[PDB]
Amino acid sequence: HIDLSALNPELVQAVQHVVIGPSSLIVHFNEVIGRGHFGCVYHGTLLKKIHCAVKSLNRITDIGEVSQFLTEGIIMKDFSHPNVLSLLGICLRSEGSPLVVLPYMKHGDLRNFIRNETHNPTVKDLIGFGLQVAKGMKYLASKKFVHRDLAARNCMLDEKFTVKVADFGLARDMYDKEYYSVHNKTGAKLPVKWMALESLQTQKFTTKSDVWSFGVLLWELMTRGAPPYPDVNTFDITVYLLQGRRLLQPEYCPDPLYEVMLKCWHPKAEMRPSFSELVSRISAIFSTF
Ligand SMILES: Oc1ccc(Cc2nnc3ncc(-c4ccc(F)cc4)nn23)cc1
Repeated sequence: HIDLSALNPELVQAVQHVVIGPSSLIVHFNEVIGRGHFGCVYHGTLLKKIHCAVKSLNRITDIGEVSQFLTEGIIMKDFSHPNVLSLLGICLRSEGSPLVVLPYMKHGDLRNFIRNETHNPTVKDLIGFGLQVAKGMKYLASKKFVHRDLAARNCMLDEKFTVKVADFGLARDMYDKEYYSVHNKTGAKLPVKWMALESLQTQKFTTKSDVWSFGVLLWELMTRGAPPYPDVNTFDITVYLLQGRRLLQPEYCPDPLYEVMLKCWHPKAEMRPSFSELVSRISAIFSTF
């Protein structure tokens, strides 16, 4: 039961650029297609009927938290790129927290897609998906947007098998609680096994730390969704990385692609490739297939 007048008017104006009237939106609350800490995601239809994904924020009840979440995420409306998840709009209403309306992703998240045994994506398919992610991240980096939670679970696949970098902006949540731990300097639930060494040490995130995460995502792709560092406790991830240890080469990962992964995990952030370079390198590797 959130009230508009309470929010900063500058934020209200920004939100009203993308507002969706309740009469234009039908939500199927019995059809859950995602689960987050802030609320579930439901099959919806946006009116001419469009199939969409409706992210609930009903678990966020405080106006100060709603304001902070909207403030941090609204920039999503200014992004436009085929490999970046877009915002369809925000449904405000007299009862309940704002609903975030997102495009429906027919093939769900990339991790479950590649783990599905009937799919059996080839090495070529998987490098192609990785290339798509790199292009989306190249775009976000060019907007100086730091993702902070890039991972295979957080990329979606639409009906044409276009990969959308996701779980950012107004879509931000923890959609698989298993892979977030408070065993870190911030005390907050963080994806510690996707995080760059310097982020674990200094609590700071940059595009270069997104690059580290992208390296882990490539490793997830080549292993068809195996969990990283299964034998490393969340207590030990920092010292593991300090010792110079890294994820091992996956059986079906091409040597040059593993070289790419290792570059992404260089201890010196400035030594790691840009997403622009990653697109060029992965494109070349992809093309040999
Ligand atoms: O068809 C859709 C379904 C959910 C959304 C929300 C969203 N935004 N960013 C996201 N990152 C990840 C997931 C997600 C992860 C694991 C899972 F089992 C399920 C989902 N979801 N999501 C968007 C469209």
